[PDB]
Amino acid sequence: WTTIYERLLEIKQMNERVTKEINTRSTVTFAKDLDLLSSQLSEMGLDFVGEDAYKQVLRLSRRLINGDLEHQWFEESL
DNA sequence: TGTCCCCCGCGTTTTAACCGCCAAGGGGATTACTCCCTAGTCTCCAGGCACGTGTCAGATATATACATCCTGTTCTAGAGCGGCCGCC
Repeated sequence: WTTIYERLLEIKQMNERVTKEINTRSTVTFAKDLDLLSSQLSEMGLDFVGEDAYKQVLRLSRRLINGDLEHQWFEESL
């Protein structure tokens, strides 16, 4: 219990910076013109943009417990 | 018959094997829509098969000729023997 608590504290303490970095992810216009940005996780909805990272990773953990996340993709999302 | 070096029986310490357990994700297995070319004819015709035959390379023949193997004679190296020489 305390180990999972410390892991969630490590998630939440940097969450206010990670969410700000993701929400202000300035994509390169030249990479968008040439189709160079990574859209591997954006097709299945694994992107963290436009939402809080902690609630999204709680939902991701719930579905990974449910066994329909194809776990290595969840590793890539993390 | 010998021998010695190559393999076997066993002590010891690593070393990976098998079961215990967990997901994954290509991949075997199944079902269905569709589509080409293979089953089956019609006709024929040009390549394939039966027959006849001039022929051109293989075999028989034999003196000549290879061709290597077996054997006889000689060359040269090695061990044994005897004569000569120096020392006690």
